[PDB]
Amino acid sequence: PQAKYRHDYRAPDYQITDIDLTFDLDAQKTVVTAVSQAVRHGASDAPLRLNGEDLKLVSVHINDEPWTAWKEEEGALVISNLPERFTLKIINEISPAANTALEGLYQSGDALCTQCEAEGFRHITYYLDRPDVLARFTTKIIADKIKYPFLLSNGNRVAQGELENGRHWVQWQDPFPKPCYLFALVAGDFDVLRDTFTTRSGREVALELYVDRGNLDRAPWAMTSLKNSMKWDEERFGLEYDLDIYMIVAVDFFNMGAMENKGLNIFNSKYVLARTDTATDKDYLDIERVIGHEYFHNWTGNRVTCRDWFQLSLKEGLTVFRDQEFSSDLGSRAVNRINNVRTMRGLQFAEDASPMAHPIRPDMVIEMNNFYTLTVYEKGAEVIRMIHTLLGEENFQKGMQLYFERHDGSAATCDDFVQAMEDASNVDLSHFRRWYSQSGTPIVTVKDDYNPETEQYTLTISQRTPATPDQAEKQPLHIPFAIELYDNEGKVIPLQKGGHPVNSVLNVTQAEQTFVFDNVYFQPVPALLCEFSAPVKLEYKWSDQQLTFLMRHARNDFSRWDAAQSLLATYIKLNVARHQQGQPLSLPVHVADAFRAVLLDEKIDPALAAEILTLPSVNEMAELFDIIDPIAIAEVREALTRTLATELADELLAIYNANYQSEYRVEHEDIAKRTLRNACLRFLAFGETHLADVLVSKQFHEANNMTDALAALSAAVAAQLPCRDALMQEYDDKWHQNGLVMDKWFILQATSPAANVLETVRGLLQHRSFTMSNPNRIRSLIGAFAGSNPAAFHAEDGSGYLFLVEMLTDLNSRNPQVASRLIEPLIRLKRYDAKRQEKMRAALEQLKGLENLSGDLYEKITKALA
Ligand SMILES: CN(C)c1ncnc2c1ncn2[C@@H]1O[C@H](CO)[C@@H](N)[C@H]1O
Ligand SMILES: COc1ccc(C[C@H](N)C(=O)O)cc1
Ligand SMILES: [Zn+2]
Repeated sequence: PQAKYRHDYRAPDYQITDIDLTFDLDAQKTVVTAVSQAVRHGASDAPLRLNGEDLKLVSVHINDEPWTAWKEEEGALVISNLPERFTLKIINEISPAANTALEGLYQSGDALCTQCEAEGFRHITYYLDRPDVLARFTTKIIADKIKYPFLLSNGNRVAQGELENGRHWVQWQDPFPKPCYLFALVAGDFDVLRDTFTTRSGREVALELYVDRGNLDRAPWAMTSLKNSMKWDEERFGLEYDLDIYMIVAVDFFNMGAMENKGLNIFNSKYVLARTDTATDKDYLDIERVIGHEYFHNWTGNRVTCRDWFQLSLKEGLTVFRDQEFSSDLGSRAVNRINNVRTMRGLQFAEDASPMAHPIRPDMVIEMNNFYTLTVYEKGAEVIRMIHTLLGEENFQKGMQLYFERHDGSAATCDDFVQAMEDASNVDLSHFRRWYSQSGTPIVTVKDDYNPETEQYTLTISQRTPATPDQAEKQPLHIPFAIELYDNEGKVIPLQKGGHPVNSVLNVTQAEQTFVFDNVYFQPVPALLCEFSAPVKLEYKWSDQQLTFLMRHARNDFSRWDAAQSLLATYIKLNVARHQQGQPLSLPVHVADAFRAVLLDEKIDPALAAEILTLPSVNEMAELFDIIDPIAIAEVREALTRTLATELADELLAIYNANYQSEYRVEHEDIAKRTLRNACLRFLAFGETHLADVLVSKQFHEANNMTDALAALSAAVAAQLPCRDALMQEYDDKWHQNGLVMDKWFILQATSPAANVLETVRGLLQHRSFTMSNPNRIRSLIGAFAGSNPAAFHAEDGSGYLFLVEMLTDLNSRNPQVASRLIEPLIRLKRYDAKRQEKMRAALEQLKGLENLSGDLYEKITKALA
C-alpha cells in the first residue's frame, strides 16, 4: 500500500473528453461497455495508464481495432503506442452482488446503485479515475423491466426502448463535463415523490425523490428541505440550479451520509426519511443540513471541482460552511454555532492531537477514503469562516463570484480559492494560507492589564502550535481574534486607540504581541475569541465572577454559552482529579447559582438556555485533559448532573412544565422550547427515584412525537430508572421492523451506564433488527459502544478492546471503509494511561497481523503503532 504525495501532482498525459457507457445490468454479472474519446497532452511516447479494480477485462479496441499493445498490472491497464486522438472501447464485467464494500456498483436491498467518490469508478470500468479529467457522459442502462423499472443516471433522458425477454433500457445525457467521481447509476423499483421548483430567473426544475416502496409517508420533509436549499442558495449566494431535473434516491445501504452526484444525488435513507413518530427534531434538522449540503455542492464541488484529492477541502470546507450558513439563516444561528463549536472542540481537536493528524489540505495519503475527516470538513469550514470574518460578507461574496468566474467548468485547487478571495477583496491572505498547510490546534494565551492612570487596557496575546506526529515544524498563523470589552453595567466599551476606532477582530499574526486600547474609562470584562473566531484553544485566567458576568450580560448568545463552558471546565477538571482520589463531587454554591439564574431568566432565548443547560459531552470533557481518564470523566458527568438535579430540582420542574407543548411542530421556536424542556428532563431523571420514574415514564407514554418519546427513553437509560427495561422492550416491540428507528435504541444500549453493557451489546449482535451487512446498524451498535461509551470501551479488564478487535476482524474483509471509522478509538492510545495503552497496542498489533489487511486499516494502524 504505497503513500501518495501532494507535491507529486502532475497534469495527466491523456484527457478523456466524452464517454458513452452501456450497462447490461444484472446483480450477479453486469457487463460494462465504455467508449471514450481521448486526447494526448503529454509526450508522444507516453502510454495511457487506466485505473481499474476487480474488473474482468473482455476486450480493448482503439478506433474499433482490437488492440494488442496493452498490459494489465496491479490496479491498472496500460495501453501503449497510441495516436494523439482516438476512440477507446473497453468491455468488462463486474459483480454487484459480491460487493460488500459498497464502493462502485453494488446492491442495496433489491436496488442497484453506485458510490464513486473518491475512487470507486475504477471498480466499474478502466478509466482515468482522477478528478482533473472532466468528460461528458452519456449512459445507457439495460435491465429486466420487472425487477428494475426505474433506470436512472445523471442528466436528462435522451433515448429509451424495450427489448425481448422482458428487458428495457433508458439512455441519459449530462451536458456538463464531470470527473468520474460524480457519475451515478441507480436501478430499482421505487415510490416517487414529484414536485417542482421554479428558479428566480424562471427555470422550472422537476424534483424527484425516489424511496423504497411504502416510504412516501416519510418523504415530504426532504422535498421541503430541497426547495428551501434551492431558495436559499439563490438569496444568499446568488446561485441557481443548472439542470432540468433534480433526482434524489434514498438507499438503506450506504457508508456515508449522502453524495452530490450531478443531478442524481444518492442519500443514506437516514438523511431523507422522517415523520413525526419516527424522527426527532435533530433528525429533521440533520435532513435539512444534508439535503442542503449535497445541493450546495452543485456549485462548490460540481461546477468547480477538485484538481486532485489533496484539494478535498476546497469543496468540503466551503460546502460545510454553506450548509452551516443555510441552517443558521433558517434556524437558530446561536444554536448552530454552539453545536459546531462543540464538534470542533470535542471531536476535531482530538483528531488534531492524534496519529492521524493532518492539515485541511493533506500532504500524504495512503487510502483517500480515510481523509473524509472532521479536519477536512469541520476545520475546513472554520478556515472558510475565518476568511469570511477577515473579509466581511460583501467582499466574501465578491470572492465567491470571482472564484466561479475564473474556475467554472474546471478542476481547481485550494490555492485558487484563496487567490480569488484575496484578489476580489484586496485583503492579503498570504500568511493566512498557512492554515491550509499546518496541522494541529493552536494554543492562544491571553494576559491582560488595566492602567487606571492612562485609562488603557492592554492585551498580551501569544500563540503556539505544538508539534504533531505528522509535522515537526510549526509556525505562527494569522489568527482572527475577535474581542468585546464590557463595562460594569454590561455595556460595550468602544475600541479605539490614538483617536481612531480599532477593529474588534484583532490580527494575531506573531508568536507574541500586544494590543493597546485607549479611552477605557473602567476596568473591562473581556469577551475573548467571540463566536469562536479562530479554531484555537484559549488560555486566559478567568475569574468565576468574570464568567458569570458574561453569562448575564454578553451581547452575543454564543458568548453567554461559551462563558458557561469556561466556568464548568474548571470544575470538571477539579472533580476528575477528585474522582481519581476517591473523593465526591465538589461544586461552589455560586456556580450552581449561575445555572439557576439561567433557568429563571425569562429574557433568555429558550434555545440558548437549553444549550447552557446541556453539559459538555464525555468527548468535550476529554479535550480538557492531557491524559484521558474515561471512567472518571463519565462518572463526574453523571455526578455533576445529579448535583445540579438536587440543587435546582424545583426550578427544573417549573421550567419543564412551563415549556409543555400540546401541538408538535417542526418549527424553530417550538424546537427551542422542546429542547429546553427535555434539557430539564435530563436533570429531573436524577431526582428522587420515585418522582423521576413517574415523570419519565409518563413522558414516554404520553408523547405525541419521537423527540419527546426518545428524550424520555434516553433519561430512563441514563439514570438507570426502574421503568427502563419495560420502556426499552416497549420500543423494540413497536419499532423492530424499522431499522432507522431501531438505530436510536441500539445507540441507547451501547451508551448505557449499566454494568453489564458489554454483555448486552454482544447479545445484540443477534438481535432481529441488527445486521453486520448494514453500515447504519454497525455504527449504531458497535460504533456507539467504541466511540461514545469510552467508559465501557476502556473498561480496565480490556474487554472493550477485545470486542472491537473481533468486529474489525470481520469488517476489515467485509467493509473496510466502515472498519476504518470504527478503529478510530484505538488509534488514540497515547492519550491513555500506560496500562490501557499496552492493551490497546496489543489489540492494534493483532489487527496489523490480519490476513488481507485492508489499506484503509493499514494506514491508521501503522500511524498508531509508531
Ligand atoms: C454531509 N455533511 C453535512 C457533512 N457535514 C459534516 N461532516 C461530514 C458530512 N458528510 C461527511 N462528513 C465528515 O465525514 C465524516 C463522517 O463521520 C464526519 N467526520 C464528518 O465530519
Ligand atoms: C465513500 O463514499 C462517500 C465518500 C464521500 C462522501 C461525501 C460526500 N461528498 C459529501 O461531502 O457529503 C459520500 C460517500
Ligand atoms: Zn460534501
